[PDB]
Amino acid sequence: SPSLIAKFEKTSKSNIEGTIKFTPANNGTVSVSVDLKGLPSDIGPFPYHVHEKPVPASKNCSATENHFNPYNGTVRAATPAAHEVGDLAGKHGNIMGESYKTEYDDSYISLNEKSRSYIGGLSIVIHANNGTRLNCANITLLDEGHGNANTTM
Repeated sequence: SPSLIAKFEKTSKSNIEGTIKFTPANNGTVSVSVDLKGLPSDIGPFPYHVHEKPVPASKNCSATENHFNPYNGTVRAATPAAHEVGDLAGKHGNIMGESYKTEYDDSYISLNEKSRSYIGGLSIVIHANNGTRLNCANITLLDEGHGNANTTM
């Protein structure tokens, strides 16, 4: 299953830029690497989630609809597995600060296209602490080249 990436860009709407990368890991989990700057810290900390629809060409973060929650889960929970699949921040911590870099494994999202919990083609939205949507990015393929006879450049 191929690696994915969400690339955040700076616009008049938001100074948030950087990447969230998804790579398949050892324990049948997905390794998530967050590298962001330009955050408006004073209205944080910043919840972030996989949302159910793509970011349209307009860059309207509202158009991504709700959290990707195919397995009906809870907002706050005792165990990470009880959180919504797309609820990255709930399981792993909100983004904090003006710059934020972190790495963790998520056991719930999937890189396998044939999987229900597949997050390819969806979106990530970063929210202010009050829920306001600040910036968003589509989750797209990282590597250019695939197949068992191919290499990637």
